[PDB]
Amino acid sequence: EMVDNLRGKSGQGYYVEMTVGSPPQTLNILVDTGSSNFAVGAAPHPFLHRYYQRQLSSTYRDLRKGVYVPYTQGKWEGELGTDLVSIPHGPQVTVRANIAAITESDKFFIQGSNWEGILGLAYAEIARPDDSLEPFFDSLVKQTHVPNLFSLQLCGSVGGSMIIGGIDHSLYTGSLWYTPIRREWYYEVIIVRVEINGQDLKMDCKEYNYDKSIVDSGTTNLRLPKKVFEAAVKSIKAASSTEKFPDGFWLGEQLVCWQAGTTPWNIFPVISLYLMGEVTQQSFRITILPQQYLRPVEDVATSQDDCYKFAISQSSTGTVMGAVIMEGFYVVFDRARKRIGFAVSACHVHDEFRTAAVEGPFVTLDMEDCGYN
Ligand SMILES: CCNc1cc(C(=O)N[C@@H](Cc2ccccc2)[C@H](O)CN[C@H]2CCCc3ccccc32)cc(N2CCCCS2(=O)=O)c1
Ligand SMILES: CCNc1cc(C(=O)N[C@@H](Cc2ccccc2)[C@H](O)CN[C@H]2CCCc3ccccc32)cc(N2CCCCS2(=O)=O)c1
Repeated sequence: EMVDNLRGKSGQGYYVEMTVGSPPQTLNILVDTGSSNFAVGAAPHPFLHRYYQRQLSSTYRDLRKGVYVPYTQGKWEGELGTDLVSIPHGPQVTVRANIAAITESDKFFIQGSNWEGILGLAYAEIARPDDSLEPFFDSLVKQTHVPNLFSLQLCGSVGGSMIIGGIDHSLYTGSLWYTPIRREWYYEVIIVRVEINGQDLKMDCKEYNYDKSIVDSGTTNLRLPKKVFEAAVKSIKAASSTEKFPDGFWLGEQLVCWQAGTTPWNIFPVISLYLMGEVTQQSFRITILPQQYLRPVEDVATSQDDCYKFAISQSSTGTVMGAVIMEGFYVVFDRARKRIGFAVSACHVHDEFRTAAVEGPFVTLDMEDCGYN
């Protein structure tokens, strides 16, 4: 009954239904493995259809402390408190958890997204104001008998599943491959190799993880360090050279459009990210199709065409494997064993020539550690 409990709109995140307070107030909550605060709109805002009303909850407790959280995109401030929380289409339990009541925000809420709050699923180490503010999933595990693991199946209006406490085999095919969580703050992992169109980018592998690499359902794009981004774009340009696009496209400042139904998928390369394995100098790869990294932009005005935004962009805060990367994979956040699993999802991307894949093992003769720090 947990399958298909996620909804979303492209580029705007995936959300799950939750209740806060007693009697229960229903809100849609964006699932974010790239942060660690649970926060809900708690005052009127132009883009909020509804919000948490603390005065109506008999079980609300004010912690008498403010909190400020900035993201790559957007920021908010609010008041800390605790209340009862449940997940109607998740585990049938109720927990008392920390909740930030958002009272002011800037470029955070998105017009028409259908969500009113955010569930930070990463570790206490990056919670604000500090790591003494226990994250929701930690509270869930402590207070209920739920196993310390969740999995995400994000599918390319969109949908998907969040499975809490276990792995649902009906949601993937083939083998699950695991990469170590290097440090429990973000879900930090290590990329050891990048290929585009089957060709190694041939960088010192530390470059791929400058200054960290993370798996982040709350960020849309694959975000890459400048040096890696520049090399990736050059390689994608070369592979797709039968067509020439404006510089603005590669920078995410312009859409590219084709007459409806004629998108030339085949001229765009597959991208392989090799992730550190559980054994010394072994790795596996996840392979991404252009259907993932060219993100569709829905707009009735443009609808004689299909139009896309380039969903790979540059970062100065490390590599972010965002939603377009996670799409079509079943991703297991195995907190209990400090590892992340990847398998091909039941909604995996494929056409008649190519398919997304998770493959291994691969061996490297180089003994260098690819972690940047
Ligand atoms: C879904 C909305 N789209 C985007 C969202 C974000 C983004 O910052 N995601 C937040 C969650 C969040 C924030 C605001 C609204 C919804 C969710 C996440 O939490 C970051 N994790 C961590 C990532 C590392 C840095 C960081 C710093 C501080 C907190 C968290 C993080 C980055 C994007 N991109 C930037 C803009 C251009 C496209 S992009 O490249 O996809 C696009
Ligand atoms: C019958 C087609 N079969 C496949 C084709 C490709 C693929 O992208 N081929 C690259 C070279 C390349 C890339 C990566 C690794 C080695 C070589 C070439 O650049 C084709 N360009 C185009 C040339 C014109 C015709 C064409 C037709 C169809 C696709 C691409 C092209 C990948 C496939 N698998 C690789 C392993 C992972 C799953 S997969 O991605 O499905 C299966």
